[PDB]
Amino acid sequence: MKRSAINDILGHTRQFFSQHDVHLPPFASFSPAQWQQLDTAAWEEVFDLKLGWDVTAFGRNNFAAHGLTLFTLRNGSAKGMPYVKCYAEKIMHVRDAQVTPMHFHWRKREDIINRGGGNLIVELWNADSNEQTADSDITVVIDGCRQKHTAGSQLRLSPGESICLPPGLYHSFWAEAGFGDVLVGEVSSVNDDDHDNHFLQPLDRYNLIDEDEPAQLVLCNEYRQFR
Amino acid sequence: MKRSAINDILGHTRQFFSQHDVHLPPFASFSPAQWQQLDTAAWEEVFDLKLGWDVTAFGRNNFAAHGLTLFTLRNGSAKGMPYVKCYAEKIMHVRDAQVTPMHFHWRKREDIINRGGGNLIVELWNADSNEQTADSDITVVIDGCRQKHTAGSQLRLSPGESICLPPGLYHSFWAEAGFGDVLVGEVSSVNDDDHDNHFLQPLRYNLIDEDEPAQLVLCNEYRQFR
Ligand SMILES: OC[C@H]1O[C@](O)(CO)[C@@H](O)[C@@H]1O
Ligand SMILES: OC[C@H]1O[C@](O)(CO)[C@@H](O)[C@@H]1O
Ligand SMILES: [Mn+2]
Ligand SMILES: [Mn+2]
Repeated sequence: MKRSAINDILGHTRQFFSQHDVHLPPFASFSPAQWQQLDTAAWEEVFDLKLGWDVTAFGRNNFAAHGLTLFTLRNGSAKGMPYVKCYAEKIMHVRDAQVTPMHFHWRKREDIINRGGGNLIVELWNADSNEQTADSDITVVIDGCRQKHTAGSQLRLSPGESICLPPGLYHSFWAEAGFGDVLVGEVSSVNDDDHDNHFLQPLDRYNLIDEDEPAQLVLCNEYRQFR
Repeated sequence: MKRSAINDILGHTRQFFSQHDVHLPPFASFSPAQWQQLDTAAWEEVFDLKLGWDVTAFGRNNFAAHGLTLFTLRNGSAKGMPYVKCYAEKIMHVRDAQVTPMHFHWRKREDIINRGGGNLIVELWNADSNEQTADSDITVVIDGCRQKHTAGSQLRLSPGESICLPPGLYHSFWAEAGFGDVLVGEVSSVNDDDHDNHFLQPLRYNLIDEDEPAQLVLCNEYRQFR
């Protein structure tokens, strides 16, 4: 991905968030220059837990088809130390027909929430012992309602609705094509994108960046030179 | 507390949520009749974990001065079983200058989030050995920024901002007078209002006068529906 495309994607996403009356903490708008002037001792949690912006094309080269834009609002340490918080929250922008590829988490339990806009389609499979998709029925809770469904069921979450995905449950999601971008909330146990994502297909969760123009914002995986 | 006032409060809060592009799950709008027709086996989690509406005057007689309106969206079991989820989420309506009294939690750690509207003022004190307010400095993290402040500090959360409150940290909050109602988010570890709230001034309870039919069911009155 080009830095220019990342600037453009983030600019559009901030607008989409504003459109839905979503408000972000001040650090969401810090320029790289502003990050450079911070007291690094006070901001360790941001750097350590990778709070902030995340843009990915999932190791492929068509963001519009396979991609996700996220902001990590809060989090705890993967092991529990030194940040004891057991919970994390993200706010995300899923563009019309944009797909997050099939994956499960080893540890993280997450509630994926349609906070507004279009319709979020979520496809679910149990994992078998080979870590492939199994043919067994899935059992999930959608807003406190427990239900069983066929392997590979595609479930529609309308605005307001949420599904709890336990660890080991394979999920893929997209904004239903033509029904508009979706504002997705995720409230979960601690998030660890370095180690806690198992994609059905082998793929890189972060992208390398073609620095073709100056960065307007800093991504959550690139703080290292600001700490 | 009159059901008519509860009906009204909830009606206004639903509009406020809607004006802030907040969308609630289907069960947020179930009438008592609809609750009566649910498959009780499929909905146990709602009942057991007290998901849904909560309206409180904190056992006092002036909702406008001391009160809160909440909707518990998700939760887990106080003791980790049988609902293993470690996290909870509420969305709340804090009316202009309406106060939530000083309290701490034994167990719950919570991020209090200004999701929109006016400004939220949060007052903070460490709890003493005797569960009184201590004079020690407080150490808090506001959106990943760690800072130390004096006992009893009043901190302003503008829309977008959030503060993490560890267990045992006394807190009280209100919408800054004149800046308007605040939409408050709460993302936390498991919520248990039955056992996990210690108010500085102990709470003393209201019952509901059913002067009109209830439009909605509160999270503390599921008893009849399971
Ligand atoms: O790529 C894995 C990504 O998918 C999510 O779990 C959403 O299901 C994100 O929180 C995570 O960063
Ligand atoms: O009743 C005590 C109330 O105070 C809060 O913790 C807000 O800080 C609510 O989550 C809880 O219901
Ligand atoms: Mn996931
Ligand atoms: Mn509290």
